[PDB]
Amino acid sequence: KVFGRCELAAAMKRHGLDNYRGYSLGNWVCAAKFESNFNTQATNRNTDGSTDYGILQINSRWWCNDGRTPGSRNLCNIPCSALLSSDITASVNCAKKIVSDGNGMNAWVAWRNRCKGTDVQAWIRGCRL
Ligand SMILES: [Cl-]
Ligand SMILES: [Cl-]
Ligand code: NA
Repeated sequence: KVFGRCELAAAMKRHGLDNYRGYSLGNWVCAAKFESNFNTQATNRNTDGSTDYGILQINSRWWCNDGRTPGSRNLCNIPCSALLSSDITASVNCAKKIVSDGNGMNAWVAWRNRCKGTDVQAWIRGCRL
């Protein structure tokens, strides 16, 4: 599923991400835009052989199991394929664990390089939330 911008904002807000660990909703929408272009089915292979999955490009080296990332952890205790669902619940719950682990949203390279320090509220402007 490819989300619209306000559709995704509303879904993330209903799943408790607005101001989760101090990150306003616009940060999450911005990250999803540049990580996956709002496409829940996005995958991308990394140099180390791990793969990023879903709307927030969660990495199989640490967070989910794809059966082909040797020596990897599965800290969200989910198959990576669950992160590609049109239901974002699994991706959101896993993201909540990532953002709480110490480094905040700096875990998302695209957020660090394209959202951090910008006017992220623009990403929810005009949305009925
Ligand atoms: Cl915001
Ligand atoms: Cl980047
Ligand atoms: Na959803």
